[PDB]
Amino acid sequence: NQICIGKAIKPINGTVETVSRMAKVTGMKKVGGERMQKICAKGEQIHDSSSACGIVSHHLKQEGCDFPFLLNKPKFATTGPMNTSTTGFNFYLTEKAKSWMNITWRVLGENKDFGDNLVEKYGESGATSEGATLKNYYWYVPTAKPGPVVYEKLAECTGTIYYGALLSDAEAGYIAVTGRNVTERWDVRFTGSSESSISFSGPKQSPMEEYIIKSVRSSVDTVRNIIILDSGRVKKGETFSISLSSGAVVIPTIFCDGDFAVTPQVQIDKDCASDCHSAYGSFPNGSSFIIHHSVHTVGSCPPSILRNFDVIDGYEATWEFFTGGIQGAIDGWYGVTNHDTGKGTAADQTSTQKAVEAITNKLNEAIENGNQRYNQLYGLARTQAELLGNLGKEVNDLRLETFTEFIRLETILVNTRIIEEHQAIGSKKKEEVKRLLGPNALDLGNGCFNLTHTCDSNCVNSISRGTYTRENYIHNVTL
Amino acid sequence: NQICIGKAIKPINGTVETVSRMAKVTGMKKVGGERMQKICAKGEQIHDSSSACGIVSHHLKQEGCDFPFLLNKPKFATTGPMNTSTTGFNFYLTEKAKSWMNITWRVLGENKDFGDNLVEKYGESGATSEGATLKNYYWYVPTAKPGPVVYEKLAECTGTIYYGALLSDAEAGYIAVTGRNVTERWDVRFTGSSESSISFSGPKQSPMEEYIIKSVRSSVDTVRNIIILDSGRVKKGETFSISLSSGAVVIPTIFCDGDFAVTPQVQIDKDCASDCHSAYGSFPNGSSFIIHHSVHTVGSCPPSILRNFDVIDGYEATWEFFTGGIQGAIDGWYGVTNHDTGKGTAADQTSTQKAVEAITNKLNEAIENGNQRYNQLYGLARTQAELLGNLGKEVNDLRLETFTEFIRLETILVNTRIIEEHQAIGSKKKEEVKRLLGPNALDLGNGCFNLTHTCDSNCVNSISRGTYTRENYIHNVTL
Amino acid sequence: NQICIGKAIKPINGTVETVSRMAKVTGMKKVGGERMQKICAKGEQIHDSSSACGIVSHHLKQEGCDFPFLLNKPKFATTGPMNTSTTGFNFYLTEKAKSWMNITWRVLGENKDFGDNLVEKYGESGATSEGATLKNYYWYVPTAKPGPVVYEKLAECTGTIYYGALLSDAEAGYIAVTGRNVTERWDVRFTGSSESSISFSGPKQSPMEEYIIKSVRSSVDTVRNIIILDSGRVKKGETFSISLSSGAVVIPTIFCDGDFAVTPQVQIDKDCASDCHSAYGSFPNGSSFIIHHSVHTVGSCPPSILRNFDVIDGYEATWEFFTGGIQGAIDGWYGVTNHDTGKGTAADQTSTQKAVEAITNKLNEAIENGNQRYNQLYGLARTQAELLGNLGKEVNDLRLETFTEFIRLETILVNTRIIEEHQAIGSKKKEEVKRLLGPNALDLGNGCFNLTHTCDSNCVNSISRGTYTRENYIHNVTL
Ligand SMILES: *[C@@H]1O[C@H](CO)[C@@H](O[C@@H]2O[C@H](CO)[C@@H](O[C@@H]3O[C@H](CO[C@@H]4O[C@H](CO)[C@@H](O)[C@H](O[C@@H]5O[C@H](CO)[C@@H](O)[C@H](O)[C@@H]5O[C@@H]5O[C@H](CO)[C@@H](O)[C@H](O)[C@@H]5O)[C@@H]4O)[C@@H](O)[C@H](O)[C@@H]3O)[C@H](O)[C@H]2NC(C)=O)[C@H](O)[C@H]1NC(C)=O
Ligand SMILES: *[C@@H]1O[C@H](CO)[C@@H](O[C@@H]2O[C@H](CO)[C@@H](O[C@@H]3O[C@H](CO[C@@H]4O[C@H](CO)[C@@H](O)[C@H](O[C@@H]5O[C@H](CO)[C@@H](O)[C@H](O)[C@@H]5O[C@@H]5O[C@H](CO)[C@@H](O)[C@H](O)[C@@H]5O)[C@@H]4O)[C@@H](O)[C@H](O)[C@@H]3O)[C@H](O)[C@H]2NC(C)=O)[C@H](O)[C@H]1NC(C)=O
Ligand SMILES: *[C@@H]1O[C@H](CO)[C@@H](O[C@@H]2O[C@H](CO)[C@@H](O[C@@H]3O[C@H](CO[C@@H]4O[C@H](CO)[C@@H](O)[C@H](O[C@@H]5O[C@H](CO)[C@@H](O)[C@H](O)[C@@H]5O[C@@H]5O[C@H](CO)[C@@H](O)[C@H](O)[C@@H]5O)[C@@H]4O)[C@@H](O)[C@H](O)[C@@H]3O)[C@H](O)[C@H]2NC(C)=O)[C@H](O)[C@H]1NC(C)=O
Ligand SMILES: *[C@@H]1O[C@H](CO)[C@@H](O[C@@H]2O[C@H](CO)[C@@H](O)[C@H](O)[C@H]2NC(C)=O)[C@H](O)[C@H]1NC(C)=O
Ligand SMILES: *[C@@H]1O[C@H](CO)[C@@H](O[C@@H]2O[C@H](CO)[C@@H](O)[C@H](O)[C@H]2NC(C)=O)[C@H](O)[C@H]1NC(C)=O
Ligand SMILES: *[C@@H]1O[C@H](CO)[C@@H](O[C@@H]2O[C@H](CO)[C@@H](O)[C@H](O)[C@H]2NC(C)=O)[C@H](O)[C@H]1NC(C)=O
Ligand SMILES: *[C@@H]1O[C@H](CO)[C@@H](O)[C@H](O)[C@H]1NC(C)=O
Ligand SMILES: *[C@@H]1O[C@H](CO)[C@@H](O)[C@H](O)[C@H]1NC(C)=O
Ligand SMILES: *[C@@H]1O[C@H](CO)[C@@H](O)[C@H](O)[C@H]1NC(C)=O
Ligand SMILES: *[C@@H]1O[C@H](CO)[C@@H](O)[C@H](O)[C@H]1NC(C)=O
Ligand SMILES: *[C@@H]1O[C@H](CO)[C@@H](O)[C@H](O)[C@H]1NC(C)=O
Ligand SMILES: *[C@@H]1O[C@H](CO)[C@@H](O)[C@H](O)[C@H]1NC(C)=O
Ligand SMILES: *[C@@H]1O[C@H](CO)[C@@H](O)[C@H](O)[C@H]1NC(C)=O
Ligand SMILES: *[C@@H]1O[C@H](CO)[C@@H](O)[C@H](O)[C@H]1NC(C)=O
Ligand SMILES: *[C@@H]1O[C@H](CO)[C@@H](O)[C@H](O)[C@H]1NC(C)=O
Ligand SMILES: *[C@@H]1O[C@H](CO)[C@@H](O)[C@H](O)[C@H]1NC(C)=O
Ligand SMILES: *[C@@H]1O[C@H](CO)[C@@H](O)[C@H](O)[C@H]1NC(C)=O
Ligand SMILES: *[C@@H]1O[C@H](CO)[C@@H](O)[C@H](O)[C@H]1NC(C)=O
Repeated sequence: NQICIGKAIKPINGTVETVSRMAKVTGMKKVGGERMQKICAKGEQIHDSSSACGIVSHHLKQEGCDFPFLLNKPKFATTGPMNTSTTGFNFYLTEKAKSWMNITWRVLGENKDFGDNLVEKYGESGATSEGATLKNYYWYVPTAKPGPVVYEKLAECTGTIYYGALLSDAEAGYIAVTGRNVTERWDVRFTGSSESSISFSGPKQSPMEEYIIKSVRSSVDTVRNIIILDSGRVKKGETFSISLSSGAVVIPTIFCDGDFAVTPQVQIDKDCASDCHSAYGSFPNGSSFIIHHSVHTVGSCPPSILRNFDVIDGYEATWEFFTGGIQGAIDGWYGVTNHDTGKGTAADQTSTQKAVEAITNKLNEAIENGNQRYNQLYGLARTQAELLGNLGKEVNDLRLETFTEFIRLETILVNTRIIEEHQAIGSKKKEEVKRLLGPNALDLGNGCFNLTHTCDSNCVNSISRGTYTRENYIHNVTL
Repeated sequence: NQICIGKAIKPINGTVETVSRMAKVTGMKKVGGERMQKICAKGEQIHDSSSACGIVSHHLKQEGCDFPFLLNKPKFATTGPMNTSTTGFNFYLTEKAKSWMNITWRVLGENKDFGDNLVEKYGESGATSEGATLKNYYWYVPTAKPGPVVYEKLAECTGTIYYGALLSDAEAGYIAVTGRNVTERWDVRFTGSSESSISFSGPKQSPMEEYIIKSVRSSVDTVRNIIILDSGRVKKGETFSISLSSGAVVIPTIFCDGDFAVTPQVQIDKDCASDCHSAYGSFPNGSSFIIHHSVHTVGSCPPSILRNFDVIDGYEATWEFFTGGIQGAIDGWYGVTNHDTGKGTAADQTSTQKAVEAITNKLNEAIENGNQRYNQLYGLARTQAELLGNLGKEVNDLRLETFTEFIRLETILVNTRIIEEHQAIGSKKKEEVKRLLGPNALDLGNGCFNLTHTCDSNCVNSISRGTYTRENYIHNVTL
Repeated sequence: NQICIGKAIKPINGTVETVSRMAKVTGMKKVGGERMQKICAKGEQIHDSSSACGIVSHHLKQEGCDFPFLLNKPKFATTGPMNTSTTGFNFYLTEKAKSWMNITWRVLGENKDFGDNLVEKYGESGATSEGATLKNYYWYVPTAKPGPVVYEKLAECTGTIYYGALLSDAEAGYIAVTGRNVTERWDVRFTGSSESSISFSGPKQSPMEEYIIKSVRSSVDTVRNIIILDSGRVKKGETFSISLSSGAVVIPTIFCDGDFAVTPQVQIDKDCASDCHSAYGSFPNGSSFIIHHSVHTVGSCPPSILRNFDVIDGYEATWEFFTGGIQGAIDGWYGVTNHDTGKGTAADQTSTQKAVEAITNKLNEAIENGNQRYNQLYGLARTQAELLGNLGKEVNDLRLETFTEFIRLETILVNTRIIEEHQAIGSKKKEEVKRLLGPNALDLGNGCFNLTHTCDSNCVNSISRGTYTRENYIHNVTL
């Protein structure tokens, strides 16, 4: 009789978008992973000191508040608010100091110390009885006042340094310590990778009057000392300089850049593990992209996007009289039949696995291209702490918006390439049958052949393995 | 004889650009609307006070200059230049104050007042005889000088606040009012969503000497008072603070953000109406995009672009021996003929209307995509006043340049999709005829069939409605 | 017998990337030019004063250091480091001054002078014996001190102006010159296209103490004068103002913007010429794009990119029983044969030259589009000096990264268009032969015809120039 080849009919599932049209497919999936409803923290440590410490207390090494000086640092931390009192002095901070101290207290790297150099250069530090419980500071009080100097040093890592002043609100103490006159203004300047400065004057003058009013009082109500801070930045291989006068203060530590821990905001669950966490949940194992609105994460995580897209997973449906589909039931994507159901239908295997492999190859290439584009956009030598510190109070990142469009543009090309490859694979099989049958059989030109003799089920399945021969089927003639 | 189907030949009009080639089409149009030569302002109000007021006079509520305190505000306004004198004090402004006052005097929203809170907190305001014609200011003069304080308040909308000082150039008055010494420097600071400050000193010192020289004199030549201003920004839900000392001044009003009117620059015409206006003309009704170089407009207007593009409006011309065109005259885009003119040609209707609808569908989808991209680029909660205030003196916007390329990229995809859809529509009609005629008629494979018998005009037009039958045409045989 | 037409088989060279697939081609090239290992400077002048001058000495017109006051300026220059001493005063610079003097000393344009206006407005300049070897400065010392003034002037070009102070470290000299008190602070302000200021006080006070310590000493060890500088910017058509008090100093010259020379970093070679040079080498003649990481160059150079790409140069290979290739040896890209080698094969010429011209046309259009995009990105009225001055210490430019992706996107479209045009050219030739042979010869449908009679070598080459006739080949019949 006659034989035909083609695909197997399956119900339609969805539609995808290509360059020139919309296609109907029997299966599709997504590229991104979705957030969970909890945090999986099996085999981890959690640090919590929300009842005793504050943000400032950690920097100054108060008694019992020493997160940044530990050998092993947990990846989850929580502490009190920024306006929490201490047990030593009263303190005042500027806006930049607040912005950088929101981050610098929980870095996961190593910190550098240079107090001994100052001690050996200028002698012993000043002493007071109101700071018995604090350790990390250096007070410059020379014998001859004011005696300005300039201190220069070569840095070791990239990070931030805090500097400022420490003064009392009594006029007699101010005159005895500074050695200046009340009706004067004097500055402290920091020059590094950038430039910064701060100004001071007498107690009953500007701008010290505002500092006294805006300060945060301490637990002990008999403390008369206020310390005012500000920040500056350094670089690894260069030299930084500070101008010093009698009365200035500096914290002798460099907080090197790196990664910082996250603060949980949802319920914490044990007895389950993962490898990528955020402040609002975890993510599934082995993902290629993450649906997130920032770049702050702990663990090993892929890049981030703002929304999700669809990618083909099956094959296109092109059918409704032969049209290209086979009504039989077969365990494959391609088949050969002779208008018989149950025994007159057979399936091949090579085309199925080739079509399977094409998708994986194309998807891997697209993922690699996306990774390279991300690296170009953000740079090879990047640090999360610096990236989030530079943003400040802004919650919108333009680079994420720029990156999101690239994936949307790439998905269409991926779909088009996959479909064209499937068509190319399908085209070749039709040629291997025409040359195999010979030139004595006519072809309908629509994938269905029509043979000179009768072709039974064995005739059909012998073609599938390709061991077909013409010698034993010559008998009888029919059209 | 034989019959053929195809399109109708029409003269060529232009060319369009697709992904892979340039196409020749019989009709095209544009996406953007062009500016007019005048302003259509029928049924509108125009405000003009160019002969009496100035920009500063409006903020201080001078006698007869009260634009920002009206229930109904017109959409067109004009006033005098910025260096126009007043009838009260002498005044001095900084650069930021000038930049923001170029806009804040003509907002179309609501303004908030908080003078009563200050009055009930610190008592009555200071009094002088040189400001009898002004109302909108508060002067802080306590009994004990200087007496610094800090004032904190929770805001209601998002906007700008002006603050500064008011002093005389006589030494005795300065000492009597401020209560300080001449050889001193004192500051006023504003902290909100950002930070700002300003400094003052005695009359025969810096920087007051420059303030005296650079000031703008008043109409009355016996005024000895200069008021110096500066600006700051607030946010809706947060708290803002001001540092006050004896002698400072603040204008107790918040100018909320929103839209502001335009100043006509061309001839104004009545007796004609529109719904979108700019400073250089109006735009036609019902446009989808606007050819304009800014985002400042009044009314209901679509997004803006920097140049214009072309979009297909007819069908592609593919012809020069049959080639695919019909030389007859028909009232449609598709037809059937038998090499006869006048009576041997007929036209169908379904294909024409389907091809008509495809263009509308594709164009609507493209427009929606463009709107979504614009919203992503600029943000959902946006205000024109803030957007133009942040730019400053720059006249080039990069976001418009980024947005312009997106439309150019989208137009090519639109054209490609439309052409492919037209080809898909055309392909199906050829199949419905082969199955209708039957298997006893050969096909030339180029859209022309060739029938076994003679096929007259009734034979031709019966096919058009699809009521063709084979029983009554069997007689005679010819090839 | 039978005849066939097609291409000529050549070995495969490489692969290129298109919209929907990867193609195999017999030839390809690149779009960008690569750097050399030296500098070609035949017929050029080189300036070198690394042994006597410094950067600061050039601005002040020291004896023998006068680069910015020459009629003809060489395109290569080199001088000493920034901290080189002079023979006059001691000097101090800020960060912005350093950043701008890294560039302004080697501009190739014209500079403007306005000293005579100052002389005629305020009289003769101050005189000192420590600056006998310097000429380019103006010192304001009026008879009555301090006597502040404001100086306003309309500019001529766009550029930078340096201003500041000149003072001694002795208390008596300070009091005698300035006419102020030691416990005071006074400022100098510059308002133009932007705003800037600087502050000064007494010798044993802040911030003069830091200035004295950080200064650079002069060759003569008996000089007691320090000059402190800062910078400001102007615009062509506007007015700029300066606040002056007794003791200020200004350099009366405007350094107009333009191009500046390069400093060689590699070996310099004569006896060879080019037309585009950089600091690390030269580039080949007649290039369309340059592989560079900046926009600083001298000569006539095209735009710059960060990496290189591939562009097709031959024709696609589509073959492995005829498949479309001819095994004969021909001097062309297309040919006709009759399964005979040596004398039964001929080549045409028109198709070859048409295919050659298509590539040139498409490439030229792409290059023009790229040029227009570059002009849109950077602006029509641009200056290298201003562009690099605004960047500062940053070594990464985002606009180059944005521009690099455009070329990568354009190359794919170029390849697709070229391939489609080649297919369109190839398709038409097959039609001109079917109509020429007539309707009495069958066609195999794969580019090979099959004729009713025998067709020899003269028969083959008769088709080549198209003068074939059917009358003399009618004899005999065969299939
Ligand atoms: C010290 O530094 C810390 C680190 O920077 C500071 O932490 C930030 O604090 C902010 C104040 O609380 C906080 O902002 C909040 O964010 C919350 C986010 O949770 C929401 O959950 C919703 C579902 O329940 C989401 O719908 C919502 O938005 C979505 O986010 C998706 C990503 O998961 C997007 O794909 C979606 O499009 C969707 O919309 C986005 O919203 C973003 C804003 O959240 C927006 O930027 C983006 O463009 C999309 O439009 C969101 O996920 C909100 O519920 C709160 O209302 C509030 O906005 C920051 O997130 C904190 N930063 C980080 C990195 O977590 C800390 O404040 C600082 N300390 C001090 C004292 O300043
Ligand atoms: C208070 O705030 C106000 C609001 O910001 C300030 O108003 C601005 O004042 C500026 C100074 O006058 C003014 O700049 C002028 O703009 C005019 C524009 O008119 C021109 O008309 C020509 C035809 O006759 C056009 O060819 C020309 O440019 C075109 O614009 C098309 C859009 O319509 C573009 O599609 C074209 O490409 C073309 O070229 C553009 O030109 C733009 C500059 O105009 C350029 O930015 C863009 O990239 C294209 O290259 C233009 O339309 C000019 O004639 C004047 O020469 C001058 O440039 C601003 O437009 C005002 N702002 C607004 C929003 O109108 C006000 O100054 C301020 N007060 C104070 C004291 O500062
Ligand atoms: C006054 O102004 C001057 C002008 O701005 C200042 O000159 C700058 O001085 C810098 C300090 O020396 C200098 O930075 C150096 O650049 C060198 C570049 O030479 C390298 O050669 C290598 C081959 O041997 C390349 O591999 C290397 O990088 C490549 O560059 C290619 C372009 O040729 C790119 O296509 C490649 O991708 C590749 O990688 C790039 O590197 C770039 C950094 O160089 C990077 O920005 C880019 O994104 C790519 O990643 C490079 O070509 C280095 O060897 C040195 O290590 C150092 O980085 C600047 O180049 C100078 N500026 C100019 C315009 O030349 C001068 O400092 C200033 N005076 C003062 C006192 O400040
Ligand atoms: C997701 O990946 C994590 C990898 O950290 C898996 O956690 C490990 O699972 C293996 C397999 O049982 C255990 O031997 C390890 O002890 C686990 N790690 C830890 C730290 O306990 C986790 O099982 C994976 N989850 C899923 C669903 O596959
Ligand atoms: C453009 O649209 C405006 C919409 O404001 C039209 O103005 C209105 O036109 C209708 C129809 O005559 C009138 O009844 C209204 O009174 C008009 N509005 C006002 C405020 O007077 C305008 O006619 C339209 N123009 C064109 C050419 O269509
Ligand atoms: C590259 O172009 C330069 C153009 O400046 C060529 O230099 C000129 O070459 C011509 C031809 O011999 C000479 O007559 C000129 O005198 C050269 N210019 C100078 C300034 O000497 C150079 O020869 C070209 N190089 C190549 C390899 O083509
Ligand atoms: C194909 O074969 C079937 C049965 O053998 C026959 O009915 C049909 O006419 C054949 N078709 C052609 C085109 O020969
Ligand atoms: C498509 O397949 C998925 C996977 O099984 C299934 O969840 C979904 O319901 C299917 N779509 C439809 C419309 O049935
Ligand atoms: C400290 O800050 C928290 C943050 O909301 C606030 O509730 C609390 O009132 C503040 N403490 C004081 C003393 O103002
Ligand atoms: C303070 O001023 C007085 C008088 O002006 C002066 O005698 C004294 O030396 C000054 N003190 C300092 C530390 O400068
Ligand atoms: C088509 O019909 C016409 C007239 O009936 C005839 O001249 C021509 O040869 C026919 N073509 C074919 C291919 O049969
Ligand atoms: C194309 O059609 C428009 C609309 O009628 C017409 O204005 C234009 O002249 C036409 N183009 C040509 C080349 O005739
Ligand atoms: C005020 O500004 C205008 C703007 O051009 C100017 O013409 C006028 O001279 C200025 N008035 C004074 C007094 O300078
Ligand atoms: C001004 O200075 C003098 C002397 O230095 C002092 O007696 C007087 O109290 C000062 N006045 C004020 C308001 O500080
Ligand atoms: C083509 O011609 C050759 C020789 O003339 C012959 O062997 C072959 O069968 C012909 N092919 C067809 C389809 O007629
Ligand atoms: C491709 O052609 C170029 C030009 O001659 C040659 O240098 C290169 O080796 C060729 N490629 C291969 C793989 O032979
Ligand atoms: C001047 O700068 C160079 C730059 O490296 C440095 O080597 C030299 O030591 C500096 N001179 C002085 C006196 O510091
Ligand atoms: C400096 O101060 C003294 C006392 O305060 C005063 O007598 C003298 O006039 C002042 N000198 C100047 C130049 O202001």
